[PDB]
Amino acid sequence: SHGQSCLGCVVLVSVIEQLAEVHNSSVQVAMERLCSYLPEKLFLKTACYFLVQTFGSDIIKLLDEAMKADVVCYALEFCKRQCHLYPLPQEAWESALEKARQVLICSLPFLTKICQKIELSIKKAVPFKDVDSDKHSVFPTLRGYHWRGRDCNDSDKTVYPGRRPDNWDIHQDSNCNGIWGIDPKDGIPYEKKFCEGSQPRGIILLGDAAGAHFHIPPEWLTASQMSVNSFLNLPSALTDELNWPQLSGVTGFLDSTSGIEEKSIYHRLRKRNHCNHRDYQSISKNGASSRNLKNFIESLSRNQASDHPAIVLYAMIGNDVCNSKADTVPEMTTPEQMYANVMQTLTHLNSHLPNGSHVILYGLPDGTFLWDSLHNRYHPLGQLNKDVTYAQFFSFLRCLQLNPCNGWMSSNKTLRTLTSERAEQLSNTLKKIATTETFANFDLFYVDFAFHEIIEDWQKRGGQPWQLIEPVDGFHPNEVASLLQANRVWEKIQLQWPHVLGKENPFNSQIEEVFGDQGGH
Ligand SMILES: CCCCCCCCCCCCCC(=O)OC[C@H](CO)OC(=O)CCCCCCCCCCCCC
Ligand SMILES: *[C@@H]1O[C@H](CO)[C@@H](O)[C@H](O)[C@H]1NC(C)=O
Ligand SMILES: *[C@@H]1O[C@H](CO)[C@@H](O)[C@H](O)[C@H]1NC(C)=O
Ligand SMILES: [Ca+2]
Ligand SMILES: [Ca+2]
Ligand SMILES: [Ca+2]
Repeated sequence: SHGQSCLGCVVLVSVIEQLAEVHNSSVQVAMERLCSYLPEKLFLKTACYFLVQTFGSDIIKLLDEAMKADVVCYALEFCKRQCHLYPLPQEAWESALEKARQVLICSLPFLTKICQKIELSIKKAVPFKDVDSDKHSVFPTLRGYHWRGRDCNDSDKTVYPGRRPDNWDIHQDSNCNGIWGIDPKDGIPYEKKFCEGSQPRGIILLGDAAGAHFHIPPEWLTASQMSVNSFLNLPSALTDELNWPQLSGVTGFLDSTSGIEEKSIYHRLRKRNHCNHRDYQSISKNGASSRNLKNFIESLSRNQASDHPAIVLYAMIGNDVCNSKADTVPEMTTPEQMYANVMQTLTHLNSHLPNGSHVILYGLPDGTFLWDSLHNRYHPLGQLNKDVTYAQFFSFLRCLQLNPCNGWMSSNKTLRTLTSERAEQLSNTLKKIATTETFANFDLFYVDFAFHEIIEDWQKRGGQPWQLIEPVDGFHPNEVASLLQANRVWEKIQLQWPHVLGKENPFNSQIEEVFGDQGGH
């Protein structure tokens, strides 16, 4: 727990220092300026002012002595001994620390219960706001409709996206796809006329942080461009666990910020058959791996008897080789364990998916890409003064036991190579499972990651490989990379296994004519 506290202190004190530098101001003014940028929502501004009240005068004192954020946070004891973010020799650290010494909430009784209620729903990966308990929400975050189709009736547990339509939806839109009622000419229900025989299916992601599109905007950490507008998305991002599933390559339903034209798998499936409107679920968690998926897979919502079938993407693309343990190789999953873990998941899916479903296993990428692309580039926190490379950033995180992938985010080339060998072996295990293992309620397919193909296509497009990686964590594929990978999966399945995606619905135009945007998302 010291790790996060240390990292959080070092980030905050770094922004304060750089805001002072950028604006040529006192530290007092820089702290007031940061608080002025933060929204009131989620008590962020008030928390900022509380911190300034509590620690402001000590921060002023130490930053005035020209100590950097890492030293300050040890001195204030947010960090406990020594992890260097900024380049400074050991001798200079011992100097500064002796001089520093020389120079120098859910316990609220009315919050405890709601805090536990929120921690629980997050741990179970189910929406906190869900009156009828069908796991679909009217609220966007806290596992709400950013993560799955919005509930059109939160007072009816039999109304939710992906349901087979009750009574062809004559009187209610029971599956939230915006199609319901009867044609006045022939009295035929629109959902019957427009969706019967079209074989609707949902998209379900079983994913990790990359699949849920973990993303810390570098705008939150770069003083030179910071403003009130930088942090408007901070409350919702925090209550989404710093994930942005609504923009992900598999389950995204908002229009891309990036400016590439590639669309999510959900968007493509909705476009192929508009009856699939709102039928997405991101069953994804930061840190998810083949080993621990069983701890939250029960949050998936698909009633075997009453729901349309689904396409399920199994996308554990790294945490079976990526971990934060100093001796990192012993915690990497073995091929034999991977086989046992995946078979357990598939056996579980078989008894919880409607017949006619499809499961796609994703291979693991080769992540040596991370070090090679980034190690000599400057991290957002090092860009002002050109003093924190990604190598220094990775080393700092490793010292804090917070590096999310010690095997690849490492200056040790032999270890980077070993990690890639293991990832390939695990991908080959997934491949073999898809080729040889059969289940009653779904068929099973393998698609490799093949980031070399994505990097090549990106290079043809005029891009550089470093532009495919989240700038703040230096680890996850960013929104562009995620959409490029989803496009590759879509095309490959379209070419080899077109039945997985179904046919285009010939009534799509008539659906749009009668129902417009089908209620939106
Ligand atoms: C581009 C494709 C080819 C190369 C890709 C390389 C392999 C990618 C594997 C991603 C697999 C997802 C693993 C995961 O869930 O992540 C898990 C970890 C934790 O277990 O996620 C994290 O928590 C990352 C945290 C890193 C810390 C960064 C600190 C940023 C400063 C904090 C400021 C925030 C203030 C609100
Ligand atoms: C939602 O379902 C309930 C039935 O439990 C019904 O009373 C209510 O009218 C429904 N809402 C809409 C908009 O149909
Ligand atoms: C680099 O990684 C390999 C593989 O784990 C290990 O044997 C070696 O000791 C590491 N080198 C250093 C300098 O730590
Ligand atoms: Ca409902
Ligand atoms: Ca609900
Ligand atoms: Ca409907």
